[PDB]
Amino acid sequence: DAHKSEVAHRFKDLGEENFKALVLIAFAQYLQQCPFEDHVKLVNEVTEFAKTCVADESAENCDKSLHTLFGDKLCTVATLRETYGEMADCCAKQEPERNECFLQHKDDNPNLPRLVRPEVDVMCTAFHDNEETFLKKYLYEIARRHPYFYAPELLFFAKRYKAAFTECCQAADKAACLLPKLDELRDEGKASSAKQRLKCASLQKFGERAFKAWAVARLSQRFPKAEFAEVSKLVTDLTKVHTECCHGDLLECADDRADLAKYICENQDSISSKLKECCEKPLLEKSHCIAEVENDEMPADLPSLAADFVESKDVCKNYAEAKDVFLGMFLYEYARRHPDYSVVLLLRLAKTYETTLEKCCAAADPHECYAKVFDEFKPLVEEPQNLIKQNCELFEQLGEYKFQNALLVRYTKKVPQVSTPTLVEVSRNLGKVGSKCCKHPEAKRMPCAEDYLSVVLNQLCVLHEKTPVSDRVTKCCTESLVNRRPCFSALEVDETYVPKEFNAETFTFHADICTLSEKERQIKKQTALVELVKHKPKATKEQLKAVMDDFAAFVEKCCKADDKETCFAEEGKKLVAASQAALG
Ligand SMILES: c1ccc(CN(Cc2ccccn2)Cc2cccc(-c3ccccn3)n2)nc1
Ligand SMILES: CCCCCCCCCCCCCCCC(=O)O
Ligand SMILES: CCCCCCCCCCCCCCCC(=O)O
Ligand SMILES: CCCCCCCCCCCCCCCC(=O)O
Ligand SMILES: CCCCCCCCCCCCCCCC(=O)O
Ligand SMILES: CCCCCCCCCCCCCCCC(=O)O
Ligand SMILES: CCCCCCCCCCCCCCCC(=O)O
Ligand SMILES: CCCCCCCCCCCCCCCC(=O)O
Ligand SMILES: [Cl-]
Ligand SMILES: [Cl-]
Ligand SMILES: [Cl-]
Ligand SMILES: [Cl-]
Ligand SMILES: [Cl-]
Ligand SMILES: [Cl-]
Ligand SMILES: [Cl-]
Ligand SMILES: [Cl-]
Ligand SMILES: [Cl-]
Ligand SMILES: [Cl-]
Ligand SMILES: [Cl-]
Ligand SMILES: [Cl-]
Ligand SMILES: [Cl-]
Ligand SMILES: [Cl-]
Ligand SMILES: [Cl-]
Ligand SMILES: [Cl-]
Ligand SMILES: [Fe+3]
Ligand SMILES: [Fe+3]
Ligand SMILES: [Fe+3]
Ligand SMILES: [Fe+3]
Ligand SMILES: [Fe+3]
Repeated sequence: DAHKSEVAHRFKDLGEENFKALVLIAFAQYLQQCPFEDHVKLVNEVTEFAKTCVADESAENCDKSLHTLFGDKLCTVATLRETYGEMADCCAKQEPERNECFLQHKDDNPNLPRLVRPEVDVMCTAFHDNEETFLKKYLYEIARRHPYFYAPELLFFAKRYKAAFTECCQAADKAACLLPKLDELRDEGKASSAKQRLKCASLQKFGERAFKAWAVARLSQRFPKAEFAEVSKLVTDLTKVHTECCHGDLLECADDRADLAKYICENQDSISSKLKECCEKPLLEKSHCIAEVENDEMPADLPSLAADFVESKDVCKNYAEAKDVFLGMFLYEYARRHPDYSVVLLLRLAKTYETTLEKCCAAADPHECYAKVFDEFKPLVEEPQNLIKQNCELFEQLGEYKFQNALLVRYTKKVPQVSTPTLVEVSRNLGKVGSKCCKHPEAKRMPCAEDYLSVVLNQLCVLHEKTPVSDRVTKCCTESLVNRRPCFSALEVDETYVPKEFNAETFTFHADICTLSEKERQIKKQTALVELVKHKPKATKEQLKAVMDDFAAFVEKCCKADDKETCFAEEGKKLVAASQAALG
């Protein structure tokens, strides 16, 4: 029906190197606790066998589906019963139940130590002696910690990491080049892991119609020179894709992804003209590239949306004829015109239209009833543009670090009850969001913000369901996609909070504060700022500036000083004592 040998088709399709790396990521995600060692033979054997099928597709065993091959290898591991336990009982089953059985014993978050990043001298020296082992061991370590991370995407990050190593490992200050590049693409790797978990939960926590409206909006921004009927074809295929990808089967998700890229690339002309570099790329990178394509230009003279949606007499019956399709046509016309909008803003608008149409298409004079609906959109539009305008001018006046401290005070007062490391991690993340996004002009600021906020805001919510501390954070995390952010933006100062018991040790500073990296230094300052607010919640902004002003003096005096360890302990007891009286 399909190819005679699946393994051969994919070996020639991918190439040996991509095949080897991808086979290893798959077994790494399924047998996370086995030594690096075991996987390298497993991949070698899988790769020896695949080559025999490239030579002869009618050779031994080459006609079994890759799924069969995959489980067959998993069950040859002899430690499977002792190390994986009930995961070995899946071998008692036959296909297709066996694969579906291995599928649900993938361990979302297993118990592995956090990888400690060795020094730049020792990384570069290791990358030289054995490039292969260095890069593949780290692929194994990351895949065993991220079992649901799409394998092709993990391979793309590994190739970027390799690029950093090949370039920065032959420089004068290797660390000056390597470290920012590993921080950038580790935060990127953490941000992409979060997008993947968010979308899958979004699928089911808000509904398919909410999801389907999301993708209608997004696809209309990306492809404005395309018909609503092409867009809604693509929305439907994409929902199939995401549904089997979130389910977890790598092969099933990758086939579905490739077929969609092949379709998109055949029907380029009716879709978008920004699409020729991705379609000349190999099968593996095709959908990767199409996923990240720039928005096509909007058709030049587009009419006002008020004809089809306000002034036409037929709106109320075209709507009631097929309510959702009409709302999706509203959504597509509004979106193709506004790639400067966040998707969720466009969903607020379509939902506001919708709420106005059920009210107004019951009236006698509906056109009279809804002639101010388009007026209604504009404060919805104004709200996020303005808190962006406001927060990017703050960032511009304070620089990243001082802006992050502004946010620390803001969110500690809003939600005092949160752990102080978490307050620091999130206010540090938001400041990086402002650094990334405020470098766009206004026309691209709102998509940027939603792109990064939605992962920060979801990582915050998965953390909260685990260790709950605030009902007002539970509220916002359980609301509709469209109300998630405006809920957070509406959190006010907890005026029911009781100040924290003052603890002396938490505001004393030893001699290490000088000998620390620029990062760690800031972290310990920010940790104390939080605990200062947690103890002085009704401190004013000016009082706080005095307390942090005198503190900053206190470090610069007892760090240029010939005796460090004793100016800190004495000029600090005075600071703690002066601060307690300045506040209160
Ligand atoms: C890792 C992380 C993020 C991305 C997203 N990519 C979109 C893109 C646009 C055109 C062609 C391929 N990828 C942007 C980008 C930046 C740097 C490298 C690559 C890349 C290189 C090879 C394969 C896949 N990606 N990609 N890719 C890999
Ligand atoms: C702590 C950083 C260690 C150095 C990086 C190792 C370079 C090769 C790694 C291959 C796969 C990398 C995928 C990382 C994604 C993530 O950070 O979640
Ligand atoms: C024992 C064999 C198991 C491994 C089988 C090889 C499968 C390689 C991974 C398939 C994805 C390749 C195409 C990517 C699809 C896409 O996202 O465009
Ligand atoms: C990783 C995105 C899905 C897989 C790629 C299949 C073909 C490209 C799809 C382009 C859609 C661009 C918008 C982002 C996807 C979304 O709406 O969630
Ligand atoms: C066939 C495409 C579907 C189009 C549906 C358009 C509906 C517009 C209303 C916006 C809904 C987004 C918010 C979801 C709220 C919810 O379902 O709880
Ligand atoms: C400008 C980004 C960094 C700012 C850090 C804290 C303030 C975040 C609020 C700004 C963006 C809000 C709009 C997001 C998308 C939407 O809800 O439509
Ligand atoms: C478990 C973690 C709890 C963290 C909750 C504290 C709130 C931190 C800030 C998140 C809201 C940011 C989005 C809107 C920005 C704004 O208007 O301030
Ligand atoms: C009740 C008061 C207790 C004593 C408080 C002592 C001072 C704590 C200061 C911690 C905030 C650090 C501010 C960093 C700003 C900067 O780097 O200039
Ligand atoms: Cl093919
Ligand atoms: Cl060399
Ligand atoms: Cl050499
Ligand atoms: Cl990092
Ligand atoms: Cl996650
Ligand atoms: Cl999403
Ligand atoms: Cl699989
Ligand atoms: Cl490229
Ligand atoms: Cl009229
Ligand atoms: Cl219609
Ligand atoms: Cl407009
Ligand atoms: Cl625009
Ligand atoms: Cl009118
Ligand atoms: Cl917490
Ligand atoms: Cl602006
Ligand atoms: Cl977070
Ligand atoms: Fe060499
Ligand atoms: Fe890429
Ligand atoms: Fe009129
Ligand atoms: Fe959001
Ligand atoms: Fe001490």
